[PDB]
Amino acid sequence: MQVSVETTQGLGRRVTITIAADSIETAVKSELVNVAKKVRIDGFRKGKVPMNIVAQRYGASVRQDVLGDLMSRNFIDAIIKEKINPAGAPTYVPGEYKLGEDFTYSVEFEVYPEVELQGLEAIEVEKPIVEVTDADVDGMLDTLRKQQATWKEKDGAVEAEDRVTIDFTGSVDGEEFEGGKASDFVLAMGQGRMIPGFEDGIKGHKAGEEFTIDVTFPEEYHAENLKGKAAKFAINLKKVEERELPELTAEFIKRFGVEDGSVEGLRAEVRKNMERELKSAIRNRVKSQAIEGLVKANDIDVPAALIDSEIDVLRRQAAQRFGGNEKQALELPRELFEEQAKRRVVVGLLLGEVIRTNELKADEERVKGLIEEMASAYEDPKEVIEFYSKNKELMDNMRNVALEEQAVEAVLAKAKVTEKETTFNELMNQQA
Repeated sequence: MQVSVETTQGLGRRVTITIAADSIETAVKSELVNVAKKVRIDGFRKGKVPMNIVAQRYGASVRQDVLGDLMSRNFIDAIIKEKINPAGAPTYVPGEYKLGEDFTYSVEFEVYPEVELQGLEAIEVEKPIVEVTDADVDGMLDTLRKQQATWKEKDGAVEAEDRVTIDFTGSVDGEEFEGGKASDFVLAMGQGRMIPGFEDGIKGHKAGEEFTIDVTFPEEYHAENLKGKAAKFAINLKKVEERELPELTAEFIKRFGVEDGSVEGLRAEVRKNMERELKSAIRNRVKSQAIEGLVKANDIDVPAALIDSEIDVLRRQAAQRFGGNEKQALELPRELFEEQAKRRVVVGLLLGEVIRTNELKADEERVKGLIEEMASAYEDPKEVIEFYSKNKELMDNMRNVALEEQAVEAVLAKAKVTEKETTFNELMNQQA
């Protein structure tokens, strides 16, 4: 086989190959005899006519599949001896075929890119020293009770968090504006649903009195004819409620999955859950930092085929949530994932060069542990493990998950890892 290579653009390449007329004729002959064996007719052959002539007389129905099998077999040899490593699926491109003659074709593709891991020691990773304190647990419970609370009522103390019903009108300086039309409106203060300052003035009035308050619009208010300007409000206070942290009985505390309605048990529920949250936040804070460092210091050429497939993967994961619409995901506009797609492909090629350099292997003891954490959430962990173990498909993936954590640590190692104390809330900032 005669094989020439060509560099096209960036990672692009074009391998050209030429199969010999006779290599084709031989493959025809073979495919003919196989089809015959598979159909159980090989035995009726008598040799009256040699195999190189039946091929020349009955090879027709076999040609195309043959030529296609040859283009593939030959292309994989070629990139195995030239050591070429295509990224994504190649693209065959045949020239024309002249019956009985040689055949040349091309295969276009992009190769993985060479990676020179830089700045590893320049990357800085801040490791938070946190803990869930009694102060926290207390807060959370307070939140729970507030979540499912009851709107009681009082009279004469519009506190900072009460709910109130009102009628209002706004006067810029002696004029009512486009809005300010309030007919028995309900406002649960403390949530900043109103202009800042607005509800801070109503924090005194009695459950029934009327009064006027001064307020200013933020400078970037959408109403260009109100932003910045000062106004006054005619507030009609006719109701004043007070969220009353309800139930704390078994019917409540065990509603949170705490079998024995013991308050000492709701705390350990909340406690244990918060600590589980924290554990995850930390792993994210550390991991995201390391990875940002890695990506920022190593800009590399990303092959297109790879990016495409990650978009598809991202679109299918999007459909699956979008009520699931198999192959309606191929429909979601490309540029909606393009960016983060190219980002996964990059983090992968980089954490990959990290794996190569350090010749890392999926640590099976870790893989087992991952499988346990995972199984830990079901009624019977043992059966999930017995199931997972026998299925080499879910296993290799769980190896890749372990391998990836390992590739991270091998960056966290060679890196300026500072370290500081901080709150639970600081780490509860898993916004992105």
